Amino acid sequence: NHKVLLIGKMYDEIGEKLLAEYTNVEIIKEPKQHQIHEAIQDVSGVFVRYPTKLDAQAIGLAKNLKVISTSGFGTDAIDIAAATKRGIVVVNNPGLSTTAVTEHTLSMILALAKKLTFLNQCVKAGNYLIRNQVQPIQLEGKTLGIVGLGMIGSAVAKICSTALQMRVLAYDPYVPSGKADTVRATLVQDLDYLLTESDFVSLHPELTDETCEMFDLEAFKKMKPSAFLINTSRGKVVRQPDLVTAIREKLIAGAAIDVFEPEPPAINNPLYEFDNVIFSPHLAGVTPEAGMAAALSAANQILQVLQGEKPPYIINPKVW
Amino acid sequence: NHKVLLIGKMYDEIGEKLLAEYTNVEIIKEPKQHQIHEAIQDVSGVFVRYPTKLDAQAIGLAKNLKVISTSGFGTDAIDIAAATKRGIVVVNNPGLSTTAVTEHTLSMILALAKKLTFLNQCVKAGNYLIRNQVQPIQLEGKTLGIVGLGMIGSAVAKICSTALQMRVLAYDPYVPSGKADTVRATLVQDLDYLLTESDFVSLHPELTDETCEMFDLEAFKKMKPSAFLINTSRGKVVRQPDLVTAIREKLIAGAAIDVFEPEPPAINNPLYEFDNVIFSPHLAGVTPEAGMAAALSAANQILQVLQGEKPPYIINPKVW
Ligand SMILES: NC(=O)c1ccc[n+]([C@@H]2O[C@H](COP(=O)([O-])OP(=O)(O)OC[C@H]3O[C@@H](n4cnc5c(N)ncnc54)[C@H](O)[C@@H]3O)[C@@H](O)[C@H]2O)c1
Ligand SMILES: NC(=O)c1ccc[n+]([C@@H]2O[C@H](COP(=O)([O-])OP(=O)(O)OC[C@H]3O[C@@H](n4cnc5c(N)ncnc54)[C@H](O)[C@@H]3O)[C@@H](O)[C@H]2O)c1
Repeated sequence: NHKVLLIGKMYDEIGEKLLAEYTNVEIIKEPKQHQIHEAIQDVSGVFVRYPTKLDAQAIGLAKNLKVISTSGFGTDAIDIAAATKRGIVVVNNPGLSTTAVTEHTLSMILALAKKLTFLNQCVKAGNYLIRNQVQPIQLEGKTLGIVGLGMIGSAVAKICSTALQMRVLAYDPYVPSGKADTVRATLVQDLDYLLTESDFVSLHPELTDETCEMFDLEAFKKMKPSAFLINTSRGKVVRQPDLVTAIREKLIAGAAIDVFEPEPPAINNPLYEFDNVIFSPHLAGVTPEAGMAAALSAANQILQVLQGEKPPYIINPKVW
Repeated sequence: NHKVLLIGKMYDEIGEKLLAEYTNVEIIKEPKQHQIHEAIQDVSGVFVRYPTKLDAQAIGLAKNLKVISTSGFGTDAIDIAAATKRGIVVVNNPGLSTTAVTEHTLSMILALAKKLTFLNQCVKAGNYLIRNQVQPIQLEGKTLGIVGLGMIGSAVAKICSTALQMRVLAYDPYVPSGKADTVRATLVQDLDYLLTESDFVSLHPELTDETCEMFDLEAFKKMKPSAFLINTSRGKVVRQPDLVTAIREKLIAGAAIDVFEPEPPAINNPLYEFDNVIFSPHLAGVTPEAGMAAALSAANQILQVLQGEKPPYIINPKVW
């Protein structure tokens, strides 16, 4: 008897089939606003594919709505205030993609070190002789600076220190030094030391008021001119105009970016111009395996709310 | 009193400085044939930067020449027959870049799995919404097929099986099964099984009559349509027209190529057209660290011959 609207497909169809066994499911892909308005009127649950926005108008039209689930961690595209006003439960699906982001981070570190995209373009252009001018970087013995020694930061640190034989430094004010020792990294309390020491800086912190735009022009100035920045965390950790300046003025050597501010990025983003910046469209956490886990978690939590059971990942717990 | 000619720079200047302390060194970069002819007339030793060719004419003009050293393993660009006729020692510099090629191989496996070059182009073109159509591959649990369980094959196997938690199969007729167990791989005697099982096939064999063009159309037909080929070994291991067919006809999903046949490749190579084939210009073994080791080895062996000491890596030992 309950109806559920998926605003965008889940990252794996198993969550859609789980929902369809217990509710009447409708899926709308890259919808126009009027389609959201018509399809949401009588549904009891809503799923939102990141980074699609769910606004106050649509929530106000959703007369029967009891639960909203995002596809992953981020809830910035949901008008949570409007949902909370109406007593609607908002749920996210976090921490299900550690392995996916760890692998993606490694791919980006290696791609920057081996100058992958540049050398590929040179060969295809007939310039095999570029090998007389540029050489890859050997990762062994170089220093990797990890900002945020959490689930993904620790996993990346462990692979880079042991398999790749890098020297790993980690900055994270909320962790004991023993947590870095576990993954054969060294914890450092001075972010400046991490910046001046690192040949690769990879960002993995939680986004907070403290980490918001912590990577600004002053940070890039302290980094080695030869160093690379990798960001798979959140776009707001980096102040985008300063990264543009830093790349253009050669304060750093390059960057690999999976996350943007804003999300989605505009089509004229000034970073696109630079051949030493490489991009993925917020996919580090979206392998099929991570997608299946997130889709099951989203489907489960919707069904839980509809049956009056408290789900694990409520974002606005005061409505419960 | 001895003069030495470097036909191309070494991969690190330390070898040039070592030579200049004991001999009179001249360096010519991307030289025309007439420059080789003039500079080689009176030199006692010659260094050749891969893949530059040293032909019978130049050797015949080199009246005082006693030793020729390549920059790395490959000697196919040297007219060894002509050198041997004149009693000239030919030396290569092999096995000094295991870590460099291992890292490069990993970079290419990860770049193919994460669809790096394609997703980068999509974002820069304003197509962030490609994330609704393509997803990265999670390496954990996938099968890597290694052809050739030597120094580089073993090192790659070990990282992929342990750090990346892949299932690793290895084909190598000259190795005991215990050598695969050491790196948490399984040795397989049926190359067909490796082909049908593997999601990634990475080539690391010695080039022999047996491995020459072992990766031909029949091999690609047996591979999974979803699988990727990585080749950092030698270009002649793959029959290039068949790889073109295999890519065009979607017998396999993509490839990453560091080595070519012929070397250097022509500017109209038919593989360049395909966006799912990525290239590096024979640089997997050429980091600064590998380059310094090879340059010291080349400089040492030249000086050894000039002082009548047998060098370790003679390619034509019957002249000694
Ligand atoms: N690109 C994607 O698809 C994707 C997927 C999953 C997670 N993420 C993001 O990646 C990042 C890491 O994820 P996680 O699961 O490891 O989170 P986590 O909660 O396990 O760890 C985050 C770390 O950030 C640390 N931190 C907090 N403040 C800090 C500060 N001022 N300086 C340095 N570190 C600080 C915390 O102490 C914690 O250890 C998060 O921003 C997460 O939202 C991105
Ligand atoms: N791209 C570069 O810059 C670069 C640099 C160094 C080496 N290489 C090449 O990489 C490859 C691996 O180098 P390595 O140092 O590990 O060599 P290696 O001699 O240590 O191992 C080569 C392996 O090939 C195996 N092999 C022989 N015949 C085989 C067959 N029919 N099928 C499967 N395996 C077979 C041998 O048994 C051996 O174990 C070689 O071709 C080498 O010349 C390339």
